[PDB]
Amino acid sequence: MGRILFLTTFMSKGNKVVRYLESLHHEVVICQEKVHAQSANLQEIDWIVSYAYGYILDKEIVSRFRGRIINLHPSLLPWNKGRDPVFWSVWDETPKGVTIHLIDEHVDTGDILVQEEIAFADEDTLLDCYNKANQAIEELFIREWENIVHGRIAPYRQTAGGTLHFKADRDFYKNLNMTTVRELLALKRLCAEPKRGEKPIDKTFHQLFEQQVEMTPDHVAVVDRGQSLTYKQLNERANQLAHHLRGKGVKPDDQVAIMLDKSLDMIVSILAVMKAGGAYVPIDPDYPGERIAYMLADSSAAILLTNALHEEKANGACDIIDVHDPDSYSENTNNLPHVNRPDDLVYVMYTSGSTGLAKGVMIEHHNLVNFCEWYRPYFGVTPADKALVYSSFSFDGSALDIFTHLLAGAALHIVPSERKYDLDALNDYCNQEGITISYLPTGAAEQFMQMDNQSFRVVITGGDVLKKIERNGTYKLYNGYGPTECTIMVTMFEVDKPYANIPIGKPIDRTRILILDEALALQPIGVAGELFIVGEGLGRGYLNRPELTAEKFIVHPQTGERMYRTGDRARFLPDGNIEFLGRLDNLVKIRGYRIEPGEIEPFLMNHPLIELTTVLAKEQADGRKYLVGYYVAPEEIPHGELREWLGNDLPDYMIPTYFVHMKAFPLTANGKVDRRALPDVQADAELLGEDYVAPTDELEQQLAQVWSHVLGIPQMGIDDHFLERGGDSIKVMQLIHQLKNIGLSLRYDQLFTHPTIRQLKRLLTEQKQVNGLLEPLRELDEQAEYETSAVEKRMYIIQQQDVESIAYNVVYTINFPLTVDTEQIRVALEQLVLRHEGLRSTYHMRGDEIVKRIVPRAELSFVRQTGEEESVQSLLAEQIKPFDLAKAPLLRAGVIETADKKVLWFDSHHILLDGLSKSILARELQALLGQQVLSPVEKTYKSFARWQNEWFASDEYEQQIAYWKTLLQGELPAVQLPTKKRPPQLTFDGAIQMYRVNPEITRKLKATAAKHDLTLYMLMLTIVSIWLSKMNSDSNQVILGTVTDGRQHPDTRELLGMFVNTLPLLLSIDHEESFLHNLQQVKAKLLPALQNQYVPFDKILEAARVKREGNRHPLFDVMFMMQGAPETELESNMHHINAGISKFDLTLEVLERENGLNIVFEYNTHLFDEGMILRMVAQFEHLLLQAVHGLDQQVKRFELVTEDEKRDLFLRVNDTAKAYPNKLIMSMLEDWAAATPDKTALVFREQRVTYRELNERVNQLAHTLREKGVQPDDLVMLMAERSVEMMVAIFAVLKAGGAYLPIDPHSPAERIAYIFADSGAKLVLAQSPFVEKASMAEVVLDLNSASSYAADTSNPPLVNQPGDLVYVMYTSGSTGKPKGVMIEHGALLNVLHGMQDEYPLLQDDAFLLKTTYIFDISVAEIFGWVPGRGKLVILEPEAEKNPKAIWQAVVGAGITHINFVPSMLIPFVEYLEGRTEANRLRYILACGEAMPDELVPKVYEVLPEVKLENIYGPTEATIYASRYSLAKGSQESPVPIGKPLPNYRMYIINRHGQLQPIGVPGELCIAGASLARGYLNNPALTEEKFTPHPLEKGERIYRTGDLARYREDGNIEYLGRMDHQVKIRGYRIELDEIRSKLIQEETIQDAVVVARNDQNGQAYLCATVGQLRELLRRELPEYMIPAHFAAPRTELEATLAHIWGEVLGIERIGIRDNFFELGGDSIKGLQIASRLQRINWTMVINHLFLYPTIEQIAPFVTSEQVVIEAAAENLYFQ
Ligand SMILES: *P(=O)(=O)O[C]C([C])([C])[C]([O])C(=O)[N][C][C]C(=O)[N][C][C][N]C(=O)[C]([N][C]=O)[C]([C])[C]
Ligand SMILES: *P(=O)(O)OCC(C)(C)[C@@H](O)C(=O)NCCC(=O)NCCNC(=O)CN
Ligand SMILES: [Mn+2]
Repeated sequence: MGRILFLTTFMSKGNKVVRYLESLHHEVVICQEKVHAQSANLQEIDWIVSYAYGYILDKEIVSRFRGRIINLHPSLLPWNKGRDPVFWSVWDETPKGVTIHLIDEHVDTGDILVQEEIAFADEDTLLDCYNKANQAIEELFIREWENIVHGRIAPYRQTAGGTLHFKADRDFYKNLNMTTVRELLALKRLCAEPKRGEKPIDKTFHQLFEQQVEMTPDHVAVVDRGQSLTYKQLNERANQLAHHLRGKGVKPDDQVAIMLDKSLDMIVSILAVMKAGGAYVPIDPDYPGERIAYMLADSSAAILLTNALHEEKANGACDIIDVHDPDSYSENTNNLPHVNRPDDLVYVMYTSGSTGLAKGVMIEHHNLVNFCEWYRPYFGVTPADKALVYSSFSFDGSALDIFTHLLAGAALHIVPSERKYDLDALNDYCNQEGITISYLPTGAAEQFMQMDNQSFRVVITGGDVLKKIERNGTYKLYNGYGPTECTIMVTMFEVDKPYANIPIGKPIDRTRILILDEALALQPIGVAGELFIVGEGLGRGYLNRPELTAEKFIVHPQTGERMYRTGDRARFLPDGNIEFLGRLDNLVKIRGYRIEPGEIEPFLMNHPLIELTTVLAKEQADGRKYLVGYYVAPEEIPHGELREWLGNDLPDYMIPTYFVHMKAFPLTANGKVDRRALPDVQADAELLGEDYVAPTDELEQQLAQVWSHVLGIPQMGIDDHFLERGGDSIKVMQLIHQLKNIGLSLRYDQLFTHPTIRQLKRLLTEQKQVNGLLEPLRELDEQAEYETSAVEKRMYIIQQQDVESIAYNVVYTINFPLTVDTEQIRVALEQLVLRHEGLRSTYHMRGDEIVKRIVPRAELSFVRQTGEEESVQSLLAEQIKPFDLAKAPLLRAGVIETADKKVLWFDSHHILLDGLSKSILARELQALLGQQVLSPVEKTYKSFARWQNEWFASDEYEQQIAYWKTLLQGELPAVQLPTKKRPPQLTFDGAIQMYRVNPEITRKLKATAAKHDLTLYMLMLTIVSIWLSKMNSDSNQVILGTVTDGRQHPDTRELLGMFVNTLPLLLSIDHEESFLHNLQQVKAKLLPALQNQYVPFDKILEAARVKREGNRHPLFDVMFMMQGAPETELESNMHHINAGISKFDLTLEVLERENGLNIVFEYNTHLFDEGMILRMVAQFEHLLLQAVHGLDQQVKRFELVTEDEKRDLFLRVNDTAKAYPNKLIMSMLEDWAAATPDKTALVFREQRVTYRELNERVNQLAHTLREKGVQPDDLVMLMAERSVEMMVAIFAVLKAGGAYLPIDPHSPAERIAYIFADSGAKLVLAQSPFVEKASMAEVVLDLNSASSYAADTSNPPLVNQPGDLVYVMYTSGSTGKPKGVMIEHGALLNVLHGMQDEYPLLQDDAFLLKTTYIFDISVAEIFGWVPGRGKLVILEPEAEKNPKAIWQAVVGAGITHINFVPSMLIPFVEYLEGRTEANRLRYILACGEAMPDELVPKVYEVLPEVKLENIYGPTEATIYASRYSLAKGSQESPVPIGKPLPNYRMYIINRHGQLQPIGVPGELCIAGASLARGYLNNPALTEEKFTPHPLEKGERIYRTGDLARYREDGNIEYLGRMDHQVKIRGYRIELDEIRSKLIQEETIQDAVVVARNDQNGQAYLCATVGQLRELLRRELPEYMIPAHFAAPRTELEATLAHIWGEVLGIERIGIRDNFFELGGDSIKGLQIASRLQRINWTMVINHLFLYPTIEQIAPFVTSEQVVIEAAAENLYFQ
């Protein structure tokens, strides 16, 4: 051992590594600060271990301790060196691992000592990756430190490569810590920089225009009125005016104004200014003369291009150049010399309508060129197109209208104001001129979609929010987005389908869009933020407004990129598109809620009568705002109709107050909807709506005020619906309590039946005011010890089973900015300690009574630590330590400070912190952190315990206990979730998965619930119940637990304590009824339970007398909780932490956050894994969406499996197609014989038959059979034992044309007569001893008489097609008389070809004929040698029962393929153990029954080099269907039947015909090529069993009647027949599991495991009885025990027997009696241990679950050694 200097800056001081070093007995000196070269911490040090050291060691230290400085870097070096390594391992897609290396004089460039490869998942968050990485580096240390310190590890140098990263290189990706890996990479692809851009723009516009004028000189360029201009005519006239302009003084970047109207001269003037060198400044001639003067002066334009009509509007302010004066045009018609550069200004357009007078946005040439060069190839603009110059030339819409199409050879058509506003006449012009492409603003576009157009192929829109996609035309609709500051548009979207929010699209050429937060950091995909524009569209800025330009055009502080601040909110969608979410300022507050009014219009337009809609948010002088819904419809729509229409998907405040009908929306002069021309509502006054009905009496007013107080709404109406206007379950109780003060008693259920004030009055009008309904909580007087509540006693008892358990520790974190004072937070928390007695309460035990003791003051543990992002979790994990309930405060806190945040953490116990208590702690801490004063508390928890303990003596309490005792009487339901194998003892290890319901779906969920008089909890509980039922094999009843607030007295809603109560919920799902029906059923069962919600759970269990198993939890195993929305802002930024704990098998908590729902899936990791839960989360989402849209659909019609799961099943199971030769088997033999005539084909006894000899004898009997009247699909029955004649018969039947029907010769005549009839067959090819056995049925031949053969040895002609019958195998199945399965040739061929592909029988191979030919397996032996041209060794009759003989055949005949039904393989392997003969055997193909798991090793030990295979298949799928290859080193838990064969498909379906997902059981169904034609002469049965199904798209499926389940591997597991299913108390019983467990003991070799119906037709499993139960007590659950198959020895056991008999109540207790079998509860163990402690016998309550008997726990209860003598025994006074 030696001294180690542990260097850590961001990790803990007592990490797992330091402790492992201290266990190996090292002295670990820990230094967290910078060490100096000659410090004391450096003396007498033998090793230096570093872990997250945030300093650099001096070069002397590195050299002085060279080879002795070890670092722990959580990265696979050389990759991701430096800082934040795990994140950069994911973002840069580098290899993943951990490295223990040596420290040099640089950053992580040392010789690697040991290195492991970690693996991160796609569904893992970055935080999960941090945790996984930190563990690996700590385990790698524990695993290799001894090899390192002892020099057993040779350092190898770092390989070439790697990345190096520094601190603050991550400041842009800070909001991405809770994002999954695949999502992180998706954002990277979607937002990263490409490859140094495309190509730089090296051209101006006039340059490219002059190149197009040379390409299409004589094409029409512009068309105004009836006259036209060609490209060359336009170019030359512009060139003429440009020579005039340039000579007049136009220089680059100069601003020349144009005040012309839409004409041919406007296009000439625009190109003239450009060719001269300037930028055109469009001034609309109709603008106010002041606006005109402003632009001219702001633009500092010396030259104005106008005419004589608009001349005087300049007031002599510029050099007027008349565009009609000929002297203004020169004689030079040639292209001017170029004086411009791509960075030169091209135009300046003024934008206004808001703050400021008007700002001049300046655009450059490279900006426009980049747009025009993207426009042409994107829309396929050709010289054949015609475009419309629609927008005013003062708006960038005209830039698109003019410049984009000019660069493509198209023709511009000028639009006079005569048609710009008559859009019927515009459609005329377009249709009669062939206008193919144009840009129409949103409002004008939505009013052009009604016109009937045939000319347009592409119509682009944008400007406002597009809602309408239905149009009377054949043109494509495109939606664009872009500010004027960038060029025209930056994103485009093709509207392909209806959308609620039509995306604005994807960025264009050389343009990138980022969604950033307030700190200018990258938001994750789907998270909203401000849109930022990067690329070649961004212009210079604003004219003479440098402040606003620096404000909106910012260079990013981190990415170093110029970006434009849009001020618009948007989010990226997963497809790569962006969607506009509104302006970051245009949110109004309604009823106290900030909303976007544009989120309402889409729902209103979905009304079948509304075509156009617009929602405005006007206000009154009082200040409050109201929403007005303007709509265009054929006629007016009733107000209540629009209110109801929106009530299906929207909340009350998002429903507009008033609606206004319009015939046509007024449009501004630029194609937008004139919002300020929309009629203002007359009744703005104060009209609380047309729905407002004022209270008409004193009670309606009294109720309306109480409703106002509880709901927060002013002036309620007598028709307002409680649940529709914010009503919650908590608010219902608040209404009830506020009514008790009035004197009126209302029941919880009566509110849901009277949800308006109108109805409530009728309920309460006859009541009389009764005083005393609400009695104050009496403040207890001072005592030494106080009373504890029922929950506090429970929680105490829980923490006593494992005194070191953290399963009920409550850990929350809040991330504060670094500007918060850490000590201020601690001071506030120390104020919260004295403010609440719970934070100073301790719990002790007085005899057998748990009591509370209040302490006047307690000191808080406030640990300050420094850490990094990838270490915060690790630091916090080492701080969750067990709590001693006798010590206060029961809360520990601390602040972890990083370089970007201060993370406050606090850890409490459930005994004090519950749901509401957390919300009060939030609000109070937030108020204290704001230095706000708090009114001192008024009540205390210790008083509520007194009141409630007295209520337990009331009559109401007994009334409620009786409810639960009858509710949970009788056999309760059993919810068998598709879990992993349940561990014997209960485990609490867990993880969490999270599912987010978006705000849109959340809104539809709540609106749906309120509309049908339900709460969101009721609606969620129903979906959860259906979800559980569909996993419990579509059970009709389900059971689960829930949690209530538990605040009985209304005075306890401000206290800090444990109030919540756990309730058992027994609900029912009717799959034959609708979702709406089931919703009411759940409520009809929830409300009675909430009426008896104040009985403690332990008493409910006792009233129900619930049996205690060990694999499951008491009454339920799945828990569903729900929390409301956060009350404060601190509560919304609190984060609950799971320490890897799952109190139940599965817990679902719904949390309302961010206007959506965060659903947590806490699960036991021993029962579910990462993949399983992910499947269940997607199934819940699938059911939720199906339900919220299928309110009236039957629940059976909701499918649990998902489409992704269906595709996954297909590949892993049912992708089995293979092309197989259609040559029949009877031909194959005759072909083989012709080529190998003298090769061995059959071997019987010691005689051999060759292919030629076989074939020839076959041919003879065939020629005989042919003239006997044998044609295709004829049946001739066989009566023969194993011989060569049976083989000749079969093949001859097939050559003649018929099908062969094997009948056992030794079958009773009763049977034969049956098949003789059912088949209706005539020929009976029988052997000599059985010719008369046919009783001369019809024509009976003799296979042994040569008369029944013929002379012709030539191959009979082919007379069969691949669809003809080849054989008919009767079934004689259970509960049935023999039925004839008809198998065709191509069916048999497929199995033979597929089995050969798997187990090929080649020429040098052989099969053994040992299966009786009345079983289909024999067919695989009869024909399995033909494909590969092998041979068949016919075993002697009745030798299948002699393993001696079977073995001999394998040895002497070199057999490779053999079939063995299980139970006949065991006698075979019991013979081969004491044997050593050589073998050629290759495959043991097993089928017929389930393979015992013990058989697999038994086989591979007597026959190594063999390949054991388990194969399954019903007779109706020819022979086989699925197979599973077993391996030597394997221990399959049920031994699966496997995956289907080639061209086979297997489906597991439920009782309603739906594909079951993995784990969920159902009926196995076969489909594919090798299916039976049907049952012979039983078309009834053929219809019930061979049914068409949508899975096979009308093709048939065979219902096997076998229960089966899919496996994560994909292999199907056999679960038995659907009938003959054994269930104890609703749980399925697998008799093999109990047999397997009853066999591994040497004493037992014979294991009988079966069920007997007993007493009232009830069933019970039958097979040392209590010892046998003990052997099965472990491993097996108490529903799987066979119902049918006093001696204390030391003082301790006598003492234990006495104490047990008192607590358990069993007068007679034995040392071998099971605690839980005698009534052992968790309550009992505490009593037993406490009575033992009082007599100095220390016993652990946990031990009672591991050692449940007296003698088993006897050596574990220790004595408390007492000291009898004192230090002072004799005293002498002096
Ligand atoms: P209605 O809306 O149909 O009401 C149904 C309920 C859910 C029964 C309602 O009445 C109710 O009681 N809501 C509050 C229940 C509650 O307290 N939920 C949170 C419970 N969880 C905890 O107390 C702990 N862990 C996580 O929350 C705690 C340590 C924070
Ligand atoms: P014992 O074998 O441990 O069981 C008997 C008890 C009644 C003591 C035990 O089952 C019990 O306490 N059940 C109720 C506790 C419970 O289900 N949840 C705890 C309450 N807190 C939460 O559920 C999380 N918010
Ligand atoms: Mn490092």
